[PDB]
Amino acid sequence: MESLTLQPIARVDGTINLPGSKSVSNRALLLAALAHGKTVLTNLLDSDDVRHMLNALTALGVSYTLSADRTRCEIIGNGGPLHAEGALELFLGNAGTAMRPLAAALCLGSNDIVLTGEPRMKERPIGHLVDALRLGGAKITYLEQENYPPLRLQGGFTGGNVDVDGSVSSQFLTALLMTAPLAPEDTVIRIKGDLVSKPYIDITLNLMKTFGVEIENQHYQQFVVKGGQSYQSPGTYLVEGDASSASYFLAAAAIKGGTVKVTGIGRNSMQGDIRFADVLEKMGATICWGDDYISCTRGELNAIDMDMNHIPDAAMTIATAALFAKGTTTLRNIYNWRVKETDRLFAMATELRKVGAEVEEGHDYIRITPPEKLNFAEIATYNDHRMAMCFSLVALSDTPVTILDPKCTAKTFPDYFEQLARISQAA
Ligand SMILES: C[C@](O[C@@H]1CC(C(=O)O)=C[C@@H](OP(=O)(O)O)[C@H]1O)(C(=O)O)P(=O)(O)O
Repeated sequence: MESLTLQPIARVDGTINLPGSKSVSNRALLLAALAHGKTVLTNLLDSDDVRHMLNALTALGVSYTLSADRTRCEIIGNGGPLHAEGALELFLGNAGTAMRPLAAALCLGSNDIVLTGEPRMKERPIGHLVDALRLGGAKITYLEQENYPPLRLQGGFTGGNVDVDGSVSSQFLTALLMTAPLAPEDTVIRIKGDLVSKPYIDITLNLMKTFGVEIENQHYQQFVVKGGQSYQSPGTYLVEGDASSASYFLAAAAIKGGTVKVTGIGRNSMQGDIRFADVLEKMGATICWGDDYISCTRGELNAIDMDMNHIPDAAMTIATAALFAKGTTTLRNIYNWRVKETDRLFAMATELRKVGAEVEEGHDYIRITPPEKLNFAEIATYNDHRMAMCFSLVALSDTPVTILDPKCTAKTFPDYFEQLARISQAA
């Protein structure tokens, strides 16, 4: 087992040029592949999630070229639905933002392809999306456990009246939204009940409009999509820096700054995780908003009790930042923490307790009572990039912390530790 030990960081201060948004990157890649024309993505994220998406596009016959730092990508649009026959296997590694969207997109036409990935991918639910796709005409077969990948897609999604459960993941709706415009018939996507991670739907809609497609959003309860559309290359597209990745650095400043400025995202960003800054502000930190930056300056840190359903990922960062806040922090309505890279509620509670916190792992919430002082712990990361990044913040104290499998950050942020070190100051 590989590990990285972070020595206590006395102060953080500096500027970080954010890696590209993983959410935006994979949506842009898929739309670029389906679109007509050449799309040039800039500030594209170079991480495992994107590499796996790129690998899948290659397997699907899409042509593209990458710059040296793999942040600039020129994609030759397919000019319509990707075609894949022969019941071949499409390996998506561990990119859920590839698996979900492609599961839907490859249901267009008369394909026959099997989607799978690393063993862990088979543990992320996709049943709600399959249910919706089938209502739209798609022929889908679970090759292993019902409601999970691998899936054998045999086309048939034509559109029509489609219900979709949006209570476990916004990604199923996202996948349906990107695929539907290309279906031959108009589609009416009806959300069964609650819709979690709503901000991600806005990212999806934003990307779709950029690629030439708009739909009718009826208060996020139903989405009317006209079929027979085509995605069009927007020419050059700038990928916003990753707001989720930015949370770690902004939190670092709220805890041990100094002022940390992240560039690549600003007040105009489409990502819901920029709202993470509001939480730090509510906790006592100072936030500065720029056109292409967000900065956080140390103030004080006070515990908060909030519904974090709008920023599920960035919320994990608040969970460890809570170790440094005064009082008990409660993060509510984060049930789907349980169905991601690992069960994050279980994982976060387990590791937080290891560094000294008293933690109540609620079914869909977490209450964190910080200790008077943190203690050393060899943090288990559960093959989850965010566990590694969240716990790196434990080093912003008097105790060092050992992070197991530090390379797991590569899913979305390969250079995480060097970047953290960049803003880590001894004086
Ligand atoms: C889970 C994860 O990131 C997810 C990416 C995502 C998207 O549409 O881009 C929506 C969210 O999922 P949900 O809350 O709607 O299910 C994020 O949590 C991803 O791609 O795995 P990450 O947190 O591991 O980066």
